[PDB]
Amino acid sequence: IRRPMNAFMVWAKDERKRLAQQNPDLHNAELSKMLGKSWKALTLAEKRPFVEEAERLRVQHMQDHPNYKYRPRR
DNA sequence: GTCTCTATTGTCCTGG
DNA sequence: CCAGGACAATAGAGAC
Repeated sequence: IRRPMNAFMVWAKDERKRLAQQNPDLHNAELSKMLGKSWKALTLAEKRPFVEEAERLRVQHMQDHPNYKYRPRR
């Protein structure tokens, strides 16, 4: 079972694809640095619809898998 | 040609 | 309790 996407991941999910099109040149690491930078520049109001999407997902996740404990490793 | 790393934020879990 | 990890998506770039 894979963890549900947080706000960033949801926004990033598309934006990276976006950034990769406008910049096929740039490596992915760099894409990650840029997404990071412009997330922080995104206002909370701006981020809202994404938080809201990340929640629909978290809820939906809850339905699909009731017995899910997040289990990391070491 | 086939693995591993990369770098980000947010959210959860777990060793002192 | 709390500071430091895990792992969510992602696909091309280096290593061998």
